[PDB]
Amino acid sequence: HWGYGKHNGPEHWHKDFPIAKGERQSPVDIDTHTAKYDPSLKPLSVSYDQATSLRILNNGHAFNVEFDDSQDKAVLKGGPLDGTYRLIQFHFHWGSLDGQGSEHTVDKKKYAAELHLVHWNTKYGDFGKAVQQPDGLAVLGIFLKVGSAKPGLQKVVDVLDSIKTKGKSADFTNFDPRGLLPESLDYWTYPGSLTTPPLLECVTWIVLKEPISVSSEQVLKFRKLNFNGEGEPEELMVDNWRPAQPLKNRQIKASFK
Ligand SMILES: CCCCCCc1ccc(S(N)(=O)=O)cc1
Ligand code: NA
Ligand code: NA
Ligand SMILES: [Zn+2]
Repeated sequence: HWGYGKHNGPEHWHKDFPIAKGERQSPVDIDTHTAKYDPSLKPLSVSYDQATSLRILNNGHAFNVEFDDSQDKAVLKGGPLDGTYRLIQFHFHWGSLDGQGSEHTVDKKKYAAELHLVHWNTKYGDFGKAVQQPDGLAVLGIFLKVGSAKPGLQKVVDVLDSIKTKGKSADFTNFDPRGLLPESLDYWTYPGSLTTPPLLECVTWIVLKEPISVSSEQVLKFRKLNFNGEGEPEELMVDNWRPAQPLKNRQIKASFK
């Protein structure tokens, strides 16, 4: 099956997922000079006060922090979006070294990691129906740079020892995702896709301009996770990012002047 190694990584995905060569694939390089400020874009409305985290799972590709998406608790609205998108999970992509790891790039700059908060459009009723639509998902992307520690990330870091290998999960209740945001909600937006198989073209991407800082020790602990299952040869979970894809017939819009 698919992965991020030389024999199953991004250059191979198109064989089982031909949409990998589609017209609105993600991630992309954000050329800051040619992104055009759109004064009609609204401020992002991030309403996470009632978020109910449930569990953290090593899925063999990253770790997902999962939320209760049965009801309208944590939602994303505004910005480029029409209607209401419910938070279902977040996860990260990161590198083996601080100089790589993000999926989106900014003027070709790679960040050490990238956080994806995944939301589905409530008009479609369930996540599974949302991923059959071109406006089914909204992913809020946040870059991570290495510097000072992010206090709101430490609870995530300190559970990773308990989900080292593929298929392991742990309770992860009462986690507040507001602690992962930067100060500013200024963003770029464009239409794209999931960045892993099945690579479905359902995503309104909202990528925040301002990175969050995390410490070297925090990202080092991400890199101690394993892609493999328990009892299998150890393969460190690093470099679980897809490179930038062709922009094709798309424009990236900026929320800020
Ligand atoms: C038919 C089931 C599809 C599950 C898709 C799960 C998924 C969610 C978000 C992302 S990402 N990295 O674009 O945020 C990738 C994959
Ligand atoms: Na442009
Ligand atoms: Na419920
Ligand atoms: Zn992702």
